[PDB]
Amino acid sequence: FEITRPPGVRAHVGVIGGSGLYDPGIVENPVEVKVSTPYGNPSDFIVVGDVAGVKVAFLPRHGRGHRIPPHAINYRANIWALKALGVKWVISVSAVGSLREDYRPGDFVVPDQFIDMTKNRRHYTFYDGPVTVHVSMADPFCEDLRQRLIDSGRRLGYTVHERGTYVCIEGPRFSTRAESRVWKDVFKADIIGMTLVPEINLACEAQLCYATLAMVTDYDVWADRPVTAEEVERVMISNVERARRMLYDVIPKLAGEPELERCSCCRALDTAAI
Amino acid sequence: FEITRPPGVRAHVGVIGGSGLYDPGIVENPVEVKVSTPYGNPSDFIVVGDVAGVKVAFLPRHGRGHRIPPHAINYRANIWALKALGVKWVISVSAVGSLREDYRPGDFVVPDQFIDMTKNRRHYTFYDGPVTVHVSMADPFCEDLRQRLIDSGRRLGYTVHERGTYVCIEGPRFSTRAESRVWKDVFKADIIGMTLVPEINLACEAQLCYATLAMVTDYDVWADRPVTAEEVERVMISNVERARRMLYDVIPKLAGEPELERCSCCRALDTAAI
Amino acid sequence: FEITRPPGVRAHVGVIGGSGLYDPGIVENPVEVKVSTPYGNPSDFIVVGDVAGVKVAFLPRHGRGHRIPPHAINYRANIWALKALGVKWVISVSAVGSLREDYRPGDFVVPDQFIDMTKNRRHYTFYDGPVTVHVSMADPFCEDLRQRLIDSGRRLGYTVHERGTYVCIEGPRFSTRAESRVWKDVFKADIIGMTLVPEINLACEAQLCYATLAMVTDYDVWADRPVTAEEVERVMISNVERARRMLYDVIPKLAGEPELERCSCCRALDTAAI
Ligand SMILES: CSC[C@H]1O[C@@H](n2cnc3c(N)ncnc32)[C@H](O)[C@@H]1O
Ligand SMILES: CSC[C@H]1O[C@@H](n2cnc3c(N)ncnc32)[C@H](O)[C@@H]1O
Ligand SMILES: CSC[C@H]1O[C@@H](n2cnc3c(N)ncnc32)[C@H](O)[C@@H]1O
Repeated sequence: FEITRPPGVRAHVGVIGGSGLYDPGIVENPVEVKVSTPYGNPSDFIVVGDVAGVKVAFLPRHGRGHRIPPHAINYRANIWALKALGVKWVISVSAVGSLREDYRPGDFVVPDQFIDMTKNRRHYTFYDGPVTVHVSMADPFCEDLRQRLIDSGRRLGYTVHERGTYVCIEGPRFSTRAESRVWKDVFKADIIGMTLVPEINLACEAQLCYATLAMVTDYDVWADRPVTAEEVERVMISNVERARRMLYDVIPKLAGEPELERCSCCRALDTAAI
Repeated sequence: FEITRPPGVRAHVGVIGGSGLYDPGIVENPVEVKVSTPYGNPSDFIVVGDVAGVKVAFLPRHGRGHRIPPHAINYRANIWALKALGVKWVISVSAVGSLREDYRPGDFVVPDQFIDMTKNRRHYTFYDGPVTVHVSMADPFCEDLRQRLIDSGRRLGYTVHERGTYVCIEGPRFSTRAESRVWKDVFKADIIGMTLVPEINLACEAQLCYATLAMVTDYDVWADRPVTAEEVERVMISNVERARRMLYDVIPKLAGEPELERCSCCRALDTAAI
Repeated sequence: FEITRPPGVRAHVGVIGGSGLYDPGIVENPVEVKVSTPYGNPSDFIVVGDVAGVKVAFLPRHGRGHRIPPHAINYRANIWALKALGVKWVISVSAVGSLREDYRPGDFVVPDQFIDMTKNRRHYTFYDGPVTVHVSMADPFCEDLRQRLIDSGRRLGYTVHERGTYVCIEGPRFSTRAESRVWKDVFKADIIGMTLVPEINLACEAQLCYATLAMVTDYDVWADRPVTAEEVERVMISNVERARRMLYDVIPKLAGEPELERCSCCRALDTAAI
């Protein structure tokens, strides 16, 4: 079934850019690639090129120009396409709100947990039968990659919070005050966004080593002015150079393979399929 | 694209009637209007007429005869149609359950917050791309209208609770005891219903001044007999005259425009669109 | 509309088998039956036969061979088909995780409450209009049947926990640690599974006496190794003989009708329809 145009393209690391991150810059020797999927179009062309001898595939989850809101993303096509290229590692870069004073706008967070409060994403899996698949996601992120992101941040002198629970909401509207109080005071979540689920579910089912590098862009409803879309975008674009510096530091060190014992999803299917 | 039959019809105030409220009574000079929408049919004909020189559009959200349950309402068509008529203010009248002893059957509530626990409403926005829109809904109701409803209630001698958090559930079944304990004791919500979301989301995106006048019809699972549909309908029909008296008091005072500084959604799109 | 092949088949008790329970064994005089529904195919053929003079209909909710995951089950077709055969009682057998130390793998639980945390089941009711139906589900299980299951377990010498709140999650992935902490410590649920909703909703709307016999197969994320699909299936298959012994004990005593005063859904429609 699988066809790419141009043919024969492969990559080792995938980067899924979120808010503010619509192009890479600069993969060398870039090529725009069309990757067939059983689910139709990924968000945009995938750009494949080289970073210090490592082949990287970049996909803007919202499309170039931020054309696709969180609820309308073809998550299945995006992850299928990256898997079809041969990627082993996936770095997601995302904008998040903070539910705690000490996670400040401009700080990075490398989450370790999530809570799914989405509702309208239509498909939360690749496996609709006849092989029933129930992956374990107790520890949903790839720890090998998490630790490499934290190390890079520290080496560059950036603040990187080493843990966090991400509450994923449906959107596109932001939370009410009453909702935000539930997330913060009842669920004791740390950060909030709209795009993690079902991206992470699908990455795990695909046996990828996936981790999120989140940038705090706002304090949700808790600052004297509530979050707006314009604020999020401005803070992300202001800080995108720091995100790029982290990526160009991390990627050369991903030439090898994830360590199985620090990659919860890397053999996910072995015990998950009935 | 926009066509009405008859042509040329406009209105200033919209009223969305809930349980028990299927006709107005009596807009003068009433006309039934068909309003084209990109989403198909609204719940029913919209009835447009005059109340003390203010043009009012009435829409029964469940259709005449209560034909459309909460999960099957074409929320996008309903709000598009009201916007297309030129309305600035939208009064929703709704039946709710109470999660607290002091919010008693027969009392009105003018909520200020909500928590969305729906799942199956299919579209929670008008904006699916390519313009991505994330409206702020920290304070989701229009405060100008809330205060006018409270003032009218007080002037008429009715009990009107001046705040409340509405938990919106999916339905159509009512809550289990275990669910109701979560709403009451964990989320600390005050009232419960099925129709607020995504109606309110869409109204905000449409830059309307929307507020809910809720009538408590029951105590959910917490009275010696649990809520039934027959009970809700009976209590609403018993009290509909009081709701009508409030409307005929409020509407003449809506001849002007919402105050921007007391209308959180009136310029929602200015900072929400990417 | 209603056609069966072969024609004329009727049954009194339905059994909906979950994980590990794909065939009965041994209804005498078994026949595989096709039952037309307005919703298309049930999960598999329904097998009808006799158990000590009581006519029983068995339906594997996942299909033979566990071909259909929880989110892909045609719940409406399954319950319509059982109702069309004339069943009055429905015993569901299900695998669940435990959120409490004392509900141990191998123990049975007869839940009394549930919390619905699903999102993607598409239809949560039979009633989409023009008759609006809102069933009361404060006490969602049929108490007559619950008590008969508990009595059978005790008579056979098995551990059967006499109450429990079932949290139904969407899946197919298992919960994260952060999610499981919400279920356990915030919602104070006892057991967790994926298939109860909307099966139970539909059974109640169909005026069936429905109860769940759950078998604890795992402790979710809380044991030194998190739950896997292979573990659940193995524990269920190891214990399926005990589930069969309970069924063959209970079924002969269901020759009569549910007691109305101990069957919350048996006249559900009387007060639910508008
Ligand atoms: C560009 S504005 C929209 C983006 O903001 C992200 N995000 C940032 N702050 C928040 C917040 N407070 N709540 C929800 N999502 C947020 C979401 O993942 C979404 O794609
Ligand atoms: C006419 S019965 C159905 C209506 O009852 C309203 N409602 C009243 N009481 C409750 C309650 N306790 N829980 C949920 N919705 C309720 C819902 O919004 C729905 O449209
Ligand atoms: C055969 S593995 C999948 C089945 O496990 C059941 N189940 C058992 N343990 C759990 C658990 N911890 N969480 C969710 N569902 C579970 C679900 O209802 C599902 O159909």
